[PDB]
Amino acid sequence: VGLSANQCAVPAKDRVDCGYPHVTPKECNNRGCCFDSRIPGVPWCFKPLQEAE
Ligand SMILES: CC(=O)N[C@H]1[C@@H](O[C@@H]2[C@H](O)[C@@H](O)[C@H](O)O[C@@H]2CO)O[C@H](CO)[C@@H](O)[C@@H]1O
Repeated sequence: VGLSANQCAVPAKDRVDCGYPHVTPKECNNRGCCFDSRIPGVPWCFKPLQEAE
């Protein structure tokens, strides 16, 4: 698995959108991003935490 659980534990308020409305989980995965639909009204597809570039 590429992204770890800890990389995707991003508080809702800090999430940076990596997708767009109605983006699918697979599209999100294919961008190297985190998917979470549990919390409404915040990005469901968001950038992971990782070491900086
Ligand atoms: C209000 C908000 O931040 N919306 C996000 C979020 O949208 C989800 C989903 O993709 C939509 O189809 C649905 O209608 O609303 C969801 C949120 O409740 O996530 C997407 C993807 O990250 C963002 O582009 C939206 O801006």
